Amino acid sequence: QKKMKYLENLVGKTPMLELIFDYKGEERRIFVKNESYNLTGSIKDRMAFYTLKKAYEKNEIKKGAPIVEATSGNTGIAFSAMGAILGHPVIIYMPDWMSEERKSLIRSFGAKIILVSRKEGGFLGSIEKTKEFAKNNPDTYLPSQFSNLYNSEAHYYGIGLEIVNEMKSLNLNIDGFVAGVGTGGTVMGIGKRIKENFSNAKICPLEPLNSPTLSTGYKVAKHRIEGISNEFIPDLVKLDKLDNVVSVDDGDAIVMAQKLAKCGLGVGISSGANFIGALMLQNKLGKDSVIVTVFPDDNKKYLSTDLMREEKVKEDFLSKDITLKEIKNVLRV
Amino acid sequence: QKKMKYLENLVGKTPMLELIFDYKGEERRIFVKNESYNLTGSIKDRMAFYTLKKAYEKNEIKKGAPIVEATSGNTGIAFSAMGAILGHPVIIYMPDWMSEERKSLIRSFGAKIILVSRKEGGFLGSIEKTKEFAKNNPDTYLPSQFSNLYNSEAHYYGIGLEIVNEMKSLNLNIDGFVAGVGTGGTVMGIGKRIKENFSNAKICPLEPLNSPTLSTGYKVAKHRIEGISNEFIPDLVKLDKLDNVVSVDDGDAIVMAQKLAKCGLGVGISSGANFIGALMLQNKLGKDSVIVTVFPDDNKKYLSTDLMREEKVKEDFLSKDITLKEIKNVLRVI
Ligand SMILES: C=C(/N=C/c1c(COP(=O)(O)O)cnc(C)c1O)C(=O)O
Ligand SMILES: C=C(/N=C/c1c(COP(=O)(O)O)cnc(C)c1O)C(=O)O
Repeated sequence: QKKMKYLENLVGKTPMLELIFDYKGEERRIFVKNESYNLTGSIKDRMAFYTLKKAYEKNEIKKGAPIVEATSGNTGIAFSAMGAILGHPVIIYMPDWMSEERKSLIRSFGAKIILVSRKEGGFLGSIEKTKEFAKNNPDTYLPSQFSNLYNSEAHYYGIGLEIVNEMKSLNLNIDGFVAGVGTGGTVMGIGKRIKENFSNAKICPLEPLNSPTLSTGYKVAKHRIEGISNEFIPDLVKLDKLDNVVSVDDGDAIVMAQKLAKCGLGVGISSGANFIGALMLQNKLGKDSVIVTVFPDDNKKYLSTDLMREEKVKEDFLSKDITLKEIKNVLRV
Repeated sequence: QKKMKYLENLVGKTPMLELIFDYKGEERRIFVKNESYNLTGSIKDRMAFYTLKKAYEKNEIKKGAPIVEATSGNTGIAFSAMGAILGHPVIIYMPDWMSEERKSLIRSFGAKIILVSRKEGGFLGSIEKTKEFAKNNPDTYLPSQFSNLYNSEAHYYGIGLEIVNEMKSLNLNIDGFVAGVGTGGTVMGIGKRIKENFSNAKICPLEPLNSPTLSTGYKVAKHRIEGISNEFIPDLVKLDKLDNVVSVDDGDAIVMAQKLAKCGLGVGISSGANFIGALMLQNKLGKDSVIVTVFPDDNKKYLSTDLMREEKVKEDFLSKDITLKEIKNVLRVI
């Protein structure tokens, strides 16, 4: 309680960057939150902390109860660290094709990690195994990130608020916001906050072009944008209450992430995707529209992946016409 | 200059943690700066930013000039990122037995990474190659971290000042400070700041027991505490102006780092070493003495190392009598 007050100093309050770049070849800018500046290096720390703090406040978790979750990586890492801080055993189910770094990290935080193959049902299968564990261990706390409102609320109260306060400090109206969807907590929570302040802002969820599950409603394929598009549309995301889906090719996302690293911003693959997405929305709203996005994590968990290999440029990539020019401002509140 | 003012928001202002633990039935606490909360994830971001900012101010670097450095990893990473932001090519020479993650990261930031074997002279060899590059290429900027006062100054003006302000806000006098030595910038700079505010504080440099270069003045051996004890005593560190050397076994450092990760603090190997060193100093000064240290980076670059394997506990390890109890406070002045 008092504890929860000081433990919040481990999450959030991250830099907002103004990134200037040339696009075929007009001067453009985009605003981005750098979420590596967090306990375990991702935006998910804000959500795990908020989720457990509220669960404590509402008596939904007992002391020493296991926390059990299914993850693409970061949320598992986040609950493993914060659970260990708060004295909980943590058990994480994760698909076996997520980066090796994610598995090692979860184990380093003292959690039990159970990998789940395509054969055992992947993401939906991971989720079912968490529920089977809860049935067989009735003290279990299930954060239920793919459906729990605490997830979107974390970002309404945390990062979304920082974003509205920071843009207001620059006397800029927010015209749009883009984020890749895994659970949708990011887009929904930030979206809610932004729209209460700017009722015409466009809030766009993002998907891989290779696995366009949101825009089609059903299509699922392999893609390399780790963390988003986890083989189903999560209950938390409400596509009818968001603006149009933005779709980015996973190679375009990679190239963009590589370029961001060569201007000093070592980001994960979904950060590259978000950057491209923000540009796509800016292209629709006007070259000077004020678009915000987020960089969910750094590049450290992606050294084993195609982020570190040469990616073939295709004719429809936006990245090929982008030259990053400068970090034009950094705010930290 | 206006640029340097806003770019500083990418470094520093990191959490100070109060960590409570049991050591032989006594309740102990130790204060630690969590330096993962930085541009590239390490304390070295503060130093690279400071070094280049001052170099710019004093006209010691030209626009587009190459920044060339020899590193155990983090400082190379830090200069690579900050150099890229400021429009500089970066060239890094690094021994080939540093973690693979370090090499990939430096490249990811667009720097040229040249690896240097034990046969080619290791760290001193890496340093010589930076100087040969500068002699061949006359507008080369050499941050020269093993000897440049800007390095210790970074920490005098940055992290050392945060530490003094934070401990003063808790009404606590600082009795000691411990940090592993690579360049010595951390210990010298923080030490200077702490001693100006607490003239009786002990400032102790730390080394690996397995490669006790500081306390012997000569011995060099293989050890796994990446980032410290880089095969020589750096000119920057002044052992005669510091308090006694603290030596930690690299297995003991590993176990301590593993334990920290199991209480939610995913830290590098030198962070484990520093925690043990703080305890050793506390043991000498008094169970209640106020000891401060730093955790230079997270565990992400160490997934390929013994940090992720089972370490054999030896009888002389301090880690084996430590039980972490809780994160008792976190301060953050942003
Ligand atoms: C679903 C998860 N992650 C989402 C994620 C996302 C998508 O954010 P939301 O899950 O809040 O939609 C974007 N980028 C990265 C690196 C991510 O790790 C998870 O870690 O379980
Ligand atoms: C010599 C360097 N590293 C220092 C370092 C140190 C030693 O810090 P000082 O250089 O300030 O002594 C401790 N821990 C870690 C993880 C480090 O990377 C360098 O990164 O090149």
